Amino acid sequence: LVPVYIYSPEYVSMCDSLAKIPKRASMVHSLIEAYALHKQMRIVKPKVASMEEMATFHTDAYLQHLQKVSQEGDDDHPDSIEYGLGYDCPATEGIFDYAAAIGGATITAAQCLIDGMCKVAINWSGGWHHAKKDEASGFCYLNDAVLGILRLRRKFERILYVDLDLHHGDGVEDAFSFTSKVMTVSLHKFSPGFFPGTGDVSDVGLGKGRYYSVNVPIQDGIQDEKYYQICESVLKEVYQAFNPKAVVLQLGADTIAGDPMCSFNMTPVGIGKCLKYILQWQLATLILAGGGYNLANTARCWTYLTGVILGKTLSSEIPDHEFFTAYGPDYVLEITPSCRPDRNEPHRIQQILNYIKGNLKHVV
Ligand SMILES: CN(C)c1ccc(C(=O)NCCCCCCC(=O)NO)cc1
Ligand SMILES: [K+]
Ligand SMILES: [K+]
Ligand SMILES: [Zn+2]
Repeated sequence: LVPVYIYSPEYVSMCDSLAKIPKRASMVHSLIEAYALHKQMRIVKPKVASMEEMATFHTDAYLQHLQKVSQEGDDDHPDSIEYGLGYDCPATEGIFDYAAAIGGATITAAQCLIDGMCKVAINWSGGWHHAKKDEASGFCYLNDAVLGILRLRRKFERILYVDLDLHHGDGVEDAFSFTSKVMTVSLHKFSPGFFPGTGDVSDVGLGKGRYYSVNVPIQDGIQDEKYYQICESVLKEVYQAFNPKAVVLQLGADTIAGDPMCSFNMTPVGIGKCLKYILQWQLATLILAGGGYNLANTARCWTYLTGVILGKTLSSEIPDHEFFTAYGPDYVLEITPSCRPDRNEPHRIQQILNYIKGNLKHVV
């Protein structure tokens, strides 16, 4: 029926106290609210994830250590480095409750999908795709995307994970790399020295999960038209070969022109065409956020995509609201691609697609 929107004022406040995206959650919700899109959705308060729900993926030793160091924010504990806590993922005070709130919000969205409350459920504070079962990684302490998929596996027999973040969704792919019940598809920048360094087209999963991982390595400067051509080509073949019953879609906005990552050169319109293509499958769909470090452009992107989900065309002027002064110098919703080259050679892209086409022939 109506798409579910995972939201509460306390959840956004909890998300807002995050070292890496300060006030991002407030800016996203407040722009969505300023366009009145929340009136067209079913607002659902997130439950926080129990220990047993987090342990569907993460080990008990990791969870208990995260819980301990989160007490005083002790970031000198001797075992922290063994769990990936330190540089990118400091053991700050309250980090465990913060991670459990976000994980629980993604689980809540998945539970809404199982219960038939909706066919699209949105958590614009989720998508933390780097965390492994026993190790934090790339600013991710818990892998809410994995937790969401595992919740959807209570009902759905084949789940398609699509990861459109700038970065390779290595934590999700690693979680499911030995199984054929969950297919992972990631489009991402892949370049020697670019985080996390995995996800070449030759990485196709392991064992019984061989060919149930799809990786599309892409180079700097890609724009909307070519990105959609790649994405539609891959998802068309994946949908035919895999026949998913549900979809989890990670829509990190660090691909968008103006992001400090300064890598891809996308606008939300291009990401929106990929989203529209997945939406016409009419499957249960769990929508997650991800990266995005130009805060106004990130709000622009996820608001526009919320309008796409609702089939609404939005006014170009950013409406008057709390963060209006952040949308300069132009104060419009549309984003202009930067003037810099697309480094993607058409023949390399086509060779990549041919490989994936061959890998997918093996798919059942
Ligand atoms: C301005 N400054 C001090 C830095 C800016 C960026 C990074 C970085 O990319 N580090 C590598 C870890 C990247 C994690 C990416 C998170 C993400 O968006 N995943 O999808 C480091 C320092
Ligand atoms: K990705
Ligand atoms: K897999
Ligand atoms: Zn990213």
